[PDB]
Amino acid sequence: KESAAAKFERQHMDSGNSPSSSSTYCNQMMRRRNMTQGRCKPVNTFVHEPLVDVQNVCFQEKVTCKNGQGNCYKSNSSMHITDCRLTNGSRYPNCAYRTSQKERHIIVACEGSPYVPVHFDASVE
Amino acid sequence: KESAAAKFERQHMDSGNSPSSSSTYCNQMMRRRNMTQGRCKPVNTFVHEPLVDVQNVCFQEKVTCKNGQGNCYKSNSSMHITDCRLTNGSRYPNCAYRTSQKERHIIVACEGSPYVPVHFDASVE
Repeated sequence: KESAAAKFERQHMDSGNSPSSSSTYCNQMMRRRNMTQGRCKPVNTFVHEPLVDVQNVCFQEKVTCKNGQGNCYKSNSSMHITDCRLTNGSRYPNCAYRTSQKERHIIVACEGSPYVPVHFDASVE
Repeated sequence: KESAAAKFERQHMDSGNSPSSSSTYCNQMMRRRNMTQGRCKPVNTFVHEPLVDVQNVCFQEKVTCKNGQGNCYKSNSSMHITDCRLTNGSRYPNCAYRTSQKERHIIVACEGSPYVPVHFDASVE
């Protein structure tokens, strides 16, 4: 006989585990996008939104870049993103990464003609 | 020779894929947690926070339940959760699910002594 509380834990609790925690998404993508050729890139963010929506950010709210230099813009809305963080140290070659999918407003630096994104400055919060 | 615009796309863009969309998390957990016996439970949500944090919700904001009846409470903070939803066409016994990780405030119905969660009412979108 399963208690009401017990059923809740079976059906809804999975503390400490998540689709991100066991995902090899960052391992595969950091390698696929050539960020593991010379050295294991320390940190990186992937944006899961249509390209035109990210490009449109260049014409949204103008904010100061993190280091104060350049022209940065913040997205009108939160976007789907994934943070990739090299884990356990070194070992370049083996580039091991912690995958963290989330939703955050992003800030990118834009430049050129057309005025497009050239640098991912940061995710907000 | 790679333009900065192209480098931004290579390093930060991944419009059609993500840790969640390529995750078998729900396919495995829905089965492992007994929600694919007899029929494929259509929708389910897993919470990845420590049990005590979810249990503590029973002492947070008292709200009217959204989908059921009883005594519901909404978490003061957002929590890491995962929505599992049957893909269209999935057919018993092999239940196929779309995995979707995110952060949302949750609403649970509580009862008993100790006063603990017995139902997952909804996530606040």
